[PDB]
Amino acid sequence: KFPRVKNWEVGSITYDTLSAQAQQDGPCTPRRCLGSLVFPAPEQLLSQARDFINQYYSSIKRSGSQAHEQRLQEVEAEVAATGTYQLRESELVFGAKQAWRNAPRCVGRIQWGKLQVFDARDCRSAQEMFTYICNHIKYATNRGNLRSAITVFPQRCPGRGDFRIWNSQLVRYAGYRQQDGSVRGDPANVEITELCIQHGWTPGNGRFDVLPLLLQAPDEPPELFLLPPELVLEVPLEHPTLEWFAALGLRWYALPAVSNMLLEIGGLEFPAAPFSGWYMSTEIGTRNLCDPHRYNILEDVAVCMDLDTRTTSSLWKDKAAVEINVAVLHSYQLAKVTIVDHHAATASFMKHLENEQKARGGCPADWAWIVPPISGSLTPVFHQEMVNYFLSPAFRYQPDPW
Amino acid sequence: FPRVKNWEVGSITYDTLSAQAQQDGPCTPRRCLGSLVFPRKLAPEQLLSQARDFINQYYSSIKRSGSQAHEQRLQEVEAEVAATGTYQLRESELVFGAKQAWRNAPRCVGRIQWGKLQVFDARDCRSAQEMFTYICNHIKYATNRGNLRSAITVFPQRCPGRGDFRIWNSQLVRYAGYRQQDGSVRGDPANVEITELCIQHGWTPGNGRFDVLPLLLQAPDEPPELFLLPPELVLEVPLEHPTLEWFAALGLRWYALPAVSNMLLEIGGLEFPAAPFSGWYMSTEIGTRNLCDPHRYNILEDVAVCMDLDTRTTSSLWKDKAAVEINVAVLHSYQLAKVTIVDHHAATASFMKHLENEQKARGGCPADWAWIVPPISGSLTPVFHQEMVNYFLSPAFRYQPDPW
Ligand code: HEM
Ligand code: HEM
Ligand SMILES: Cc1cc(N)nc(CCc2cc(F)cc(CC[C@@H]3C[C@H](F)CN3)c2)c1
Ligand SMILES: Cc1cc(N)nc(CCc2cc(F)cc(CC[C@@H]3C[C@H](F)CN3)c2)c1
Ligand SMILES: Cc1cc(N)nc(CCc2cc(F)cc(CC[C@@H]3C[C@H](F)CN3)c2)c1
Ligand SMILES: C[C@H](O)[C@H](O)[C@H]1CNc2nc(N)[nH]c(=O)c2N1
Ligand SMILES: [Cl-]
Ligand SMILES: [Cl-]
Ligand SMILES: [Cl-]
Ligand SMILES: [Gd]
Ligand SMILES: [Zn+2]
Ligand SMILES: [Zn+2]
Ligand SMILES: [Zn+2]
Repeated sequence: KFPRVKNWEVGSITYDTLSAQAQQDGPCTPRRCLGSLVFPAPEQLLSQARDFINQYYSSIKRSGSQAHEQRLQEVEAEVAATGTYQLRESELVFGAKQAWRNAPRCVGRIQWGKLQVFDARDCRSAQEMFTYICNHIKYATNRGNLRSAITVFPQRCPGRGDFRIWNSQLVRYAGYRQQDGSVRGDPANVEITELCIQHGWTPGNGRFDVLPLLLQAPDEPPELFLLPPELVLEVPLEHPTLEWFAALGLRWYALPAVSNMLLEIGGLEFPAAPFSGWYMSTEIGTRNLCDPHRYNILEDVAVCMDLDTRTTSSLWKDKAAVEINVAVLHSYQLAKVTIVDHHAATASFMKHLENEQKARGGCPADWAWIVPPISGSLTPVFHQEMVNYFLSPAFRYQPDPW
Repeated sequence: FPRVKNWEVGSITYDTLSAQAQQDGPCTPRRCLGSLVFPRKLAPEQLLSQARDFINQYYSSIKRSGSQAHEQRLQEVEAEVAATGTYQLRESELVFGAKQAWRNAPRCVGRIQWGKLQVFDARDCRSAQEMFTYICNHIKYATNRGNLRSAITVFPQRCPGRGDFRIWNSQLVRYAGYRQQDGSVRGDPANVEITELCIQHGWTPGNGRFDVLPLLLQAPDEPPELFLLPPELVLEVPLEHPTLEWFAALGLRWYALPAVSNMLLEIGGLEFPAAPFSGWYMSTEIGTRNLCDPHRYNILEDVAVCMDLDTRTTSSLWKDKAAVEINVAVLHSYQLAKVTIVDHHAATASFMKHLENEQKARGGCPADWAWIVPPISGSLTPVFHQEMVNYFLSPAFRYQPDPW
């Protein structure tokens, strides 16, 4: 009574036995599938803890031993005395890697074991927080040879407010409302841009203005910090055989670093745990630049390419989009900044799926997000059936602190 | 009532129709199985309950619920089943149920046309040679010398005891696939099995990679006999590219008429195991799926070689470039031959229009995001950023076991 899982390109079949351990409930019922939706005490804290502790001791091939019963005994003791408990550093590193490994919308998970974990649980203020973040950005960027990392700030605890990063990513471009009712810059960042303005930030008027950080220390208003310009590596976009493309003035940043997700580890919650990797070329080329509700350059490129934009049957959109993706890959390589194309990315995810079936008996995966947004069926994940479910440790969405 | 958002426009609706879904799918709160190709996995009291539901909405959709012939039609079905254990549909109900089953098909992107469907009633047929006639009429009326017209031919329903009408081919028009001396295929690998059956039931195999298969038609209880489609009834399109003159020399073609012939049509608790339907192609079905899938004709690297694309590295996006040109060639060829076809941008925008229509008429529309989104340029279409609810409504097309 585990689902059978077939790859239709190759004929392979597997059964997802891991989905039986799913430690939460999604939005789907037997009546109706909702897989496509973007947004799907002392005693329950104990069972999440116990399960996580059991997980940690399995991966160190020491389950059911002395140390295991001891650590299980310590935790309930501490939840009795304090209502919560503290992770050992090795548990935190393991918990943070498992969270990534468990993330169903991440096609990058072949890398989940190479994860640099920064322990900032001793963080005291918004100023210390900022220093940790610049240290993350510096390490992760590594002058173009990008490295995966995560910085863990102190956990939610009774008595104190949360540490929160208000920015959805550490590096984002401003989006300014215009006189045409429009947006100058990035329309997805209009709200945080208006929050930065009303917290003292003096805005620019360009299209690639890097936003300041809004950092919230517990029970403190958010404080504004400017990223030093030398810290944010950017890549100017040019096309290898379309020379007028460099005159569009387009840039993107090197480091994708998600900063508004909640990391959950054995019942403990970390509302601030930014993590960073490296880009897959379609996130920039296809989503960031071509989404109509983003930078929306697709017609401008196609017009410049002297394509026939009157009729859809000329496939001008598909043609413009492909060259924009080509320009992004060429540009990042010319600048020596790590980037993976959607063909290499999805081929390695398939290797991740086979590695995960042998170790855990399955792999949580959200097909609508794993398949790339152009050339879907040209990649090997298209023809692969996938099972989506929530394991813990996990990264979860959380409401905006404003 | 699930909230459903469109993330490119920001608009919000609620799907009230979903709650009126009955036959449960494969998902649970514990795990989503939306990506599976086969969800459902394949005392006449329950015939009456499906029959009365079907008659009720038949009478709702024409304002004539409460008083009138609506009362009287409910009694006739009652008596019909109490007498015979089954029942027969009025020709208007059969027409209505076929349009509903198309309208309810969650994977169909071309449902804006759901109201314009020619329904040939083939229920009074009792012969495989007769089936061949009906199929050949359908193909002629559907093809229409290239000006394609949606159509379905409804063969007799499954009756309790005694056999079943069935079409063994997956579609009415299929190319052969010939195994070799190394296990590779000449022609269409998707059809290596049914080609094997045609050979063992009589067919002399053919030349190469675009041989139209013979039909395999099964009258109830009798074995499937072969039938040979007359070549002038099978309109094909030789694929050329407008500016890549060598593309014609590749010798690729495709047929005009996509006609599915292995699905079961369910109306009012009745089942029609043979009910072949047809429409016209969306261009990516041919160029991207049939020609470019690795387990299909797999021509992608051949086209890239001739375009002198850097096949040494994936980062050149050579697969994306070749695929777009193959889709361009399909579109150009079909238009030159004046065979109805629709590109995936025109189709998905027609579907968004369908969704709004269906919002106002029924409070939503069942849609399968995985299949509605085209297989190239997905996020460039307006359906990509549209959240969608998948559920099962009746009437419906359903998968069924293969007759072997
Ligand atoms: C280093 C290479 C990485 C690559 C190539 C990568 C790629 C991606 C992509 C492409 C997506 C979805 C966006 C899309 O569909 O276009 C995604 C989602 C995600 N990734 Fe990865 N990622 C990487 C590193 C990481 C790391 C280091 C973590 C956590 C420690 C992580 C956690 C996540 C999460 C939680 C999501 C879902 C985000 C959401 O739902 O908003 N990823 N990743
Ligand atoms: C009129 C033009 C039509 C177009 C453009 C069209 C397009 C499509 C497409 C693109 C798919 C999914 C296959 C893919 O995306 O590669 C599909 C599936 C489907 N269509 Fe439509 N179709 C049309 C007519 C019809 C008609 C007339 C019927 C029935 C009366 C129908 C019933 C279905 C069904 C049942 C499926 C699901 C097939 C399956 O699950 O195997 N379609 N259609
Ligand atoms: C570490 C990392 C590396 C990488 N290379 N890529 C990513 C994913 C970035 C990404 C992609 C998306 F497609 C959408 C988002 C945010 C959308 C979600 C949806 C909810 F609204 C909250 N934020 C973020 C993360
Ligand atoms: C009338 C019509 C028009 C059109 N334009 N397109 C179609 C769909 C053709 C099609 C496309 C697919 F992508 C897959 C299938 C069959 C899939 C499942 C797998 C099972 F084996 C049985 N059917 C059929 C039908
Ligand atoms: C149906 C669907 C499928 C899919 N595969 N993908 C999407 C887009 C998901 C997405 C990606 C993003 F990158 C950003 C958003 C908007 C969410 C944030 C949260 C705040 F509200 C501001 N916008 C949504 C939608
Ligand atoms: C595994 C995956 O769900 C399956 O291959 C589906 C995905 N979406 C599809 N979409 C279309 N249009 N046609 C298909 O055959 C498929 N196959
Ligand atoms: Cl991004
Ligand atoms: Cl112009
Ligand atoms: Cl087909
Ligand atoms: Gd040039
Ligand atoms: Zn589901
Ligand atoms: Zn998008
Ligand atoms: Zn395919």
